Amino acid sequence: EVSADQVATVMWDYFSQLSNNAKEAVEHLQKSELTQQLNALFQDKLGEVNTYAGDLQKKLV
Amino acid sequence: EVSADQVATVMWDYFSQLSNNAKEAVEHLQKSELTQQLNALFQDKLGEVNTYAGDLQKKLV
Amino acid sequence: EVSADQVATVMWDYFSQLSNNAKEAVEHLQKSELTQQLNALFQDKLGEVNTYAGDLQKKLV
Amino acid sequence: EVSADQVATVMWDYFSQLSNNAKEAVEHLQKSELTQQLNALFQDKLGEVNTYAGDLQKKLV
Amino acid sequence: EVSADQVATVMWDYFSQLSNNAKEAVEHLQKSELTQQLNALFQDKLGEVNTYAGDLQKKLV
Amino acid sequence: EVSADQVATVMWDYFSQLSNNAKEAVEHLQKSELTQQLNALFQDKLGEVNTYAGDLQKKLV
Amino acid sequence: EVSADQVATVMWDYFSQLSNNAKEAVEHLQKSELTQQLNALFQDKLGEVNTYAGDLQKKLV
Amino acid sequence: EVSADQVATVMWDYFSQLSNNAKEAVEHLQKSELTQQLNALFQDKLGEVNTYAGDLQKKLV
Amino acid sequence: EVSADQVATVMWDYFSQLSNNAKEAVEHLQKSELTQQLNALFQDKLGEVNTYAGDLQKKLV
Amino acid sequence: EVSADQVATVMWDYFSQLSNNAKEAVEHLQKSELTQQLNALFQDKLGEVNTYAGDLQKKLV
Repeated sequence: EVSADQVATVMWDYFSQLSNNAKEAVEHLQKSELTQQLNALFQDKLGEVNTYAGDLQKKLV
Repeated sequence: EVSADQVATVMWDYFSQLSNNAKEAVEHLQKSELTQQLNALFQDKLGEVNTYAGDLQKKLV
Repeated sequence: EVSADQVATVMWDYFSQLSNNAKEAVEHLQKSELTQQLNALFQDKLGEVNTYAGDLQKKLV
Repeated sequence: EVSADQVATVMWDYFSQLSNNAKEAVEHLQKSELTQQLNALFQDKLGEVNTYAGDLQKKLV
Repeated sequence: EVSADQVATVMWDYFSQLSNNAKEAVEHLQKSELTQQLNALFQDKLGEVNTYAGDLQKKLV
Repeated sequence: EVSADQVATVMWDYFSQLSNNAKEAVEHLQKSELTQQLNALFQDKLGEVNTYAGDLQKKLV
Repeated sequence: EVSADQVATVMWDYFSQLSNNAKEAVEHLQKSELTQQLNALFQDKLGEVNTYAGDLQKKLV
Repeated sequence: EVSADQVATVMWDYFSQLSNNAKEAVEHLQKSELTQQLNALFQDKLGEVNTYAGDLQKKLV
Repeated sequence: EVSADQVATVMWDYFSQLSNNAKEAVEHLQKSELTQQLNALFQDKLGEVNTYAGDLQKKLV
Repeated sequence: EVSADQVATVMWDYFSQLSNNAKEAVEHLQKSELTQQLNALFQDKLGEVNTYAGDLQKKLV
């Protein structure tokens, strides 16, 4: 049992009442009740975005 | 059992009341009730996006 | 058992009340009830997008 | 058992109340009830898109 | 049992009443009731973003 | 056991998924599910009304 | 056991998913689920009304 | 046991998911779930009303 | 046991998820769940009203 | 046991999730949950009212 991964995650303008953003994540529900109402109204974000990356991932052996 | 992956994930303007963004993610539900209402209304984002990447992934042996 | 993949995932303007964005993801439901209503109304995003990538994936042996 | 794939996935303007975007993804449902209503109304996105890629995938032995 | 991963996570404009942003995260619910109302209204953030990264991840053997 | 009533019922612009408009009305439900969606949309009725009644009810002995 | 009533009921612009408009009305529910969504949207009725009644009720002995 | 009443009921612009508009009305619920969402939106009724009644009720012996 | 009443009820712009508008009304609930959301939004009624009544009630012996 | 009352009830702009508008009204609840959200928003009614009544009640012997 071994795990060595080059995991890269990017999330812009993300909306999720339930999520799992990491490995071996567990979300057990039993007889529960959730609800969302009028979330994120009248939003004006990320007018301009500039990113400079040489390269996301590498592997040299 | 070995795992060595070059996983790259990008999500822009993502909407999901339920998701799993990482490996071995578990979401067990039992007799539960969820609901979404009028989420993300009147939004104006990401007017302009610029990205510069040399290359996403590599593997040299 | 070995896994070494060059997985690249891109999602722009994604909408999914239920999804699995990573490997070995499990979503078990039992007698549950979900619902979505009027989500993502009046949206104006990603007016302009520019991307520069040398190359997504490589493999040198 | 070995897996080494150059998987590349791109999704623009994606809509799916249920999906599986990664390998070995499992979505088990039992006596559940889902529903979607008036999702993604009045949207104006991706006015212009420009992409520059040298090449998506490669394999040198 | 060994784990050595180059995990990188970025989340801009994230909204999630329930989430798991780290590995082996557990969220057990039993006969509970949650709810969200009019969260994040009239927001104007991230007018301009500039990022400079040489490269996200590396691995030299 | 006797019943002699002067009953008059008027219903204009009435909306009711479940109702009982007459005496000794019985409506038994068991493990049943009902739903109403997007009913009576875009209606324009009863623009003008003119009613002439001498009198609704009387009782002379 | 006797009943002789001068009953008059008027309902204009009435909205009720569950109602009882007559005597000895019974509405029994058991493990049942009901729901109403987006009903009576965009309506314009009863612009003008003119009613002429001598009198609603009387009782002469 | 006798009943002789001069009952008059007027309801204009009435909204009630659960009601009882007549005598000896019974509404029994057991493990039942009800809900109302986005009902009676964008309405414009009863612009002008003109009522002429000699008198509602009387009793002469 | 006798009942002879001059009962007059007027309800303009009435909102009530649960009500009892008539005598001997019974509303029994057991392990039941009710909810109301976004009801009666954007309404404009009863702009002008003109009522002419000689008198509501009388009793002559 | 006798009852002969001159009862007159007027309710303009009435809001009540739970009410009893008639005599001997019973409303029994057991392990039940009720809720009201965002009801009667953006309303404009009863702009002008003109009522002419000779007199509400009388009693002549």
